[PDB]
Amino acid sequence: EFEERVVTINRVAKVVKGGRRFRFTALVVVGDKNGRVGFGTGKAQEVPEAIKKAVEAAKKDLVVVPRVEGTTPHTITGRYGSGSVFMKPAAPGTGVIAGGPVRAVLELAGITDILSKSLGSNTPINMVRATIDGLQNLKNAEDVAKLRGKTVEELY
RNA sequence: AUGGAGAGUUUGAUCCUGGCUCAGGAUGAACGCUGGCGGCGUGCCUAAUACAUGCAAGUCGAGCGAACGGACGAGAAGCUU
Repeated sequence: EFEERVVTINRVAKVVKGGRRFRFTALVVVGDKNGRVGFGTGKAQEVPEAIKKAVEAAKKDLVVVPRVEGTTPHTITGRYGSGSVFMKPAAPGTGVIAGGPVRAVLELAGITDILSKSLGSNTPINMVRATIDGLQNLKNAEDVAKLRGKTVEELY
């Protein structure tokens, strides 16, 4: 189930010699609670198509987040442009404490044991990019030991 | 490594950069208005300004002179026994 989360409504006014438009764009985050997470937007007007074309746009790319279960396996961060996020793994019995673009990809993957020091910008585009571009750069233990050519259980 | 999200703010409309502002805590707090009872702490932060009065360091006859009062036998009676 491609779990939806909206960010905002919008209005854009292109002042010309004539008249300005009433485009109502948006941007959403679409995860699945499995470690296969996307996000999407669209220059739309319809609040359904603000979801629908963007849910279609998020289903242009669901990124593969490797999840050693129970939390996010490492103490990680994010990076895009002028913004950057941060995640520290923690206990399960906490209650998730994060924000708007830093909680979004973190809650639609079912992990719930993390931190959030959302550094960088306040523009949610490159923020939720950094929430995604950091998270896509995650790696597990078993594939890297395959990639390095050691064994999996040799790493502790 | 038990924590680390914030809210706005330069346009006709964006990104950056920037300070600024509030959301949250506390105070020997104090003030406007309010005010049940206990169980509890704290109590001139200013003038180390000036002070009436009370008033706050004494000690021991088992040191020994004194001297006083003075119980203490305490006469004859001062005969008002």
